[PDB]
Amino acid sequence: MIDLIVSQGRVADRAAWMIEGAARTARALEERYGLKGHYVGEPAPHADDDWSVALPQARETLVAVREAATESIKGDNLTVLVNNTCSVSLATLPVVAREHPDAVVLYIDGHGDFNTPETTDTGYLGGMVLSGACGLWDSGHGAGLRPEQAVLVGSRDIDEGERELIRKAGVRVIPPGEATAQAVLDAVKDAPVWIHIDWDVLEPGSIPADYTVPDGMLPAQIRAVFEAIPAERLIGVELAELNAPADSERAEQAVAVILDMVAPAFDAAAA
Ligand SMILES: [Mn+2]
Ligand SMILES: [Mn+2]
Repeated sequence: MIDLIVSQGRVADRAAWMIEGAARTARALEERYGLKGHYVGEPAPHADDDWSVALPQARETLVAVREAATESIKGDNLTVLVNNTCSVSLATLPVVAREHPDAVVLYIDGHGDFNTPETTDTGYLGGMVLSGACGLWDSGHGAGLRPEQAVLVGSRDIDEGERELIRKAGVRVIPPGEATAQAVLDAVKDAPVWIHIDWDVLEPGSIPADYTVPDGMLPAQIRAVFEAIPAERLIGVELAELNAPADSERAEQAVAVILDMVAPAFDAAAA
């Protein structure tokens, strides 16, 4: 009852290993849950190109992800996308909002990803994902997601300009220290739920985390969200931006933490 879709095409990647990180994540879920992913797109080297150039490079991959996610959302399974970058979601979130206008999008991310072409400092498409899906600029892949239905979770240290775009559009923000399971549940109400996770929301690992207050979200906070969202209400889950090299020990240790965080939702969906 899980539909696993994996992006392997470049969508504006500026980091070197997020396509490999996607591949390693999908593999772990394949082995644990007895699935075989639908892989989409052809890998390409990362680059520091303007969104105006990277977005058209990505059209083929984005279109094929849209078709595969659309297929999945209209079915009866849990839709799980393992994405190299958040920018893949320029294709999926408009589908989510059209099939499920009442869906709340939990955009879990250390950043706001709410830049527009006029406000971006870096030109990075990954920083314009939620604003594009909400229609503040036109990505060429649709919009229709109400900002009132989007909730940023774990975001912090947002640029004052971008924080005002977020505020004016009506996107709620729940910082890591407020991001308990109940706070998230209270933001969702009865609605069906789409979960999008950029792993940079996570606190950089501390083994003795005992006496410091973390700035990012902890894995246990991610797991509690997945434990708290009722299975009948979960539309799907996007896992994005694991930057870890193929065959590396680090990728192996990374996907073990991911599988522990996602296990409550995926185990419920599997049976
Ligand atoms: Mn992101
Ligand atoms: Mn981020």
